[PDB]
Amino acid sequence: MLYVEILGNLPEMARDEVKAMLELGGGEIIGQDYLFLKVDAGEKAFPFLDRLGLAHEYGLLLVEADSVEELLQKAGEVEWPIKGAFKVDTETMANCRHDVLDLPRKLGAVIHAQGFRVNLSKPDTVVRVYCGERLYAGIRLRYFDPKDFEKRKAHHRPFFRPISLHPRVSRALVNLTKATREILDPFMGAGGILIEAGLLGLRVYGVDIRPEMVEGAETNLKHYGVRDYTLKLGDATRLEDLFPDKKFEAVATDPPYRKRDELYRKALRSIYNVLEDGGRLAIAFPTDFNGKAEAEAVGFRTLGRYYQRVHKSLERYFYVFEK
Repeated sequence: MLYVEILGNLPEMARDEVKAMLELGGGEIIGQDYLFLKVDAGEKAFPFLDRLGLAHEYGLLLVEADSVEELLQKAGEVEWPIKGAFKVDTETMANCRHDVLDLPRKLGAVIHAQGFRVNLSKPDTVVRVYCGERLYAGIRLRYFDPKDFEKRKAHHRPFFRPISLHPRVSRALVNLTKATREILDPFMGAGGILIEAGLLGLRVYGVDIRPEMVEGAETNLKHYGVRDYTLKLGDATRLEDLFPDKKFEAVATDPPYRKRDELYRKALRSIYNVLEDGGRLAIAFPTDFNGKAEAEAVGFRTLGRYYQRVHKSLERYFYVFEK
């Protein structure tokens, strides 16, 4: 069994991101306790879980219990796969129903008895306990450092434009398409979404109507070590003209905020036409555009819609559509 802890800011989007990666990884979510996800999946899912943008960490789930007593009892029957020295780190979620003070000491005693040593300052293995409705214990396999994403914000790129989504959200949009080979962004701008896609090891395609953006996105893509890119100056409403005999696995994009609605409608039509059957489109639109209705008109099925306020006079939805 595995566990994933998701971020709470966009929690439905985050859970759906995990679902998407687990589908690629042959698993599924079995339970949810506040922002802790109980996951039925194996090592096959690891390379996909490694892609996540809206998760704090994931790991092995070794014990679940309904009391500290039961947690410690069951932990004794587990053969803990500890590497090097360890420590126990408890996560008290907002709905924690259990007295977990000194739990790191107690559980560490149980694990210490199996032949392993505690190092509080520098652990090699971090044993985790989550406390919500129930208690869960296991081993952390990957921590997603917020710092890594903050360092990729727009102002840290060689080509600076203050237009991007948060890198975590850009990454989540790519993942929600379940792309495993490639992705196209037809409104690439400074390249925020294509940067995440490229860091995930995908082949990327980008379009922008502005030569400076086409140049600028390339500078940023090179900066982050993305090499398999194809960037074109052009019209996102004419993708079939742009990429004649190409059907794309997936599309992810943050369009600019022609009349606006006209651009959006024509872009949806054009994206639909160049998408593979079964292909997905992850896309943001301001809330006053009827994105669901307009995408469904061109043939899309709606898989997700997630609300977000941008600032005091702008709200948007993130969408996931399927062809």
